[PDB]
Amino acid sequence: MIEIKDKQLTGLRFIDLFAGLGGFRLALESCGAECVYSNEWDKYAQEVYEMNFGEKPEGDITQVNEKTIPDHDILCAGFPCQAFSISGKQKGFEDSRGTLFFDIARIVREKKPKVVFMANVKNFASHDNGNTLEVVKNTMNELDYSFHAKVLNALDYGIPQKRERIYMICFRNDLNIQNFQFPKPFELNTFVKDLLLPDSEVEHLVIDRKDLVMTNQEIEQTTPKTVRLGIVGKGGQGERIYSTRGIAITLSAYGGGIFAKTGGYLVNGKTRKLHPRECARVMGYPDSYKVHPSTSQAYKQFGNSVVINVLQYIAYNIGSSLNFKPY
DNA sequence: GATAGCGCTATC
DNA sequence: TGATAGCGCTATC
Ligand SMILES: Nc1ncnc2c1ncn2[C@@H]1O[C@H](CSCC[C@H](N)C(=O)O)[C@@H](O)[C@H]1O
Repeated sequence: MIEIKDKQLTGLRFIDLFAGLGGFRLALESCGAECVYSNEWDKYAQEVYEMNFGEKPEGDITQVNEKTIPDHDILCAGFPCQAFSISGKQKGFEDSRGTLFFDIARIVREKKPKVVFMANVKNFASHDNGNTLEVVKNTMNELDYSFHAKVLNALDYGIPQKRERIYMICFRNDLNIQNFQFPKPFELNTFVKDLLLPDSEVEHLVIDRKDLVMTNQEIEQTTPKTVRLGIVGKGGQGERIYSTRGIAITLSAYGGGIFAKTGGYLVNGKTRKLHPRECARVMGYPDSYKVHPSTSQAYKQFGNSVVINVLQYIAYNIGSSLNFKPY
């Protein structure tokens, strides 16, 4: 994550729904905002959350009375995406884990925050011929909020990861906000290898399969893109080796393959998956962040989390707009 | 809970 | 296309 000297969000209080690791909290807190409520039902995520913020999020949101939610200016939510990802069986709202957005809708209806900050996967914008995004636009417009939506790639904001996500920002109409903009991308000067840990600490992650087929030459010069070098087995998800000289592929939460949830990388002549901490760095988390003791769970948590840096630039721009109030 | 083969989708 | 990539799915122990 980045350091922020002008706390555009000072004095403002927010809600951390579908918290997970608390990526949103880190981002809004670095801008001066105050977290007044957090919600996350996964036992393990809850443990990491406490392990890093002292508190334990509330259980199943679908069964929490919105009236209960503390007043807040900004509502943060990176709701479930298994139901909309390019990787899943796109059952959208028909999927049990696909209706959570409507829970946000009722939270908003009751609490009417000044801003609604949401995030989901890219395939979300086009899912079901775009009808899914439309339901969210109209549902938000019908609650009387503007709807600013856009897809950004982390590689465009200082983090070497091809993670492309859609960010939805909603302001309450009454407060006429018309200068809000998404962060302009800027050159990527950081690559996978710049974030790796010393070999002595990742020896155990080294994999060595006889079906390893290097199909491409290691790259000398760095690029702001993922560059496949080889493959293992059939080369499906988690069976592809990439260059640490390029950027990292999208981390996943339920992903499989020998290099499950992180992908394979070629480091000093060896083939291995990323270390939970390297994942953290890939997601923009400060090394001071305590990861969960269970690696499988840690990989999962970082897998469906958010890139703090990106979240920061948006959060900063949310404050810039909220603060511009001339006479 | 942890591990890992997959198998289909979207993009251009 | 043909090649690449995905907050995934789920069977097994
Ligand atoms: N009904 C429900 N109540 C609370 N959390 C839920 C939920 N259904 C799904 N979730 C949680 O939704 C989260 C989606 S992942 C969101 C990650 C988050 N922005 C971060 O930075 O970590 C998961 O952690 C999942 O456990």
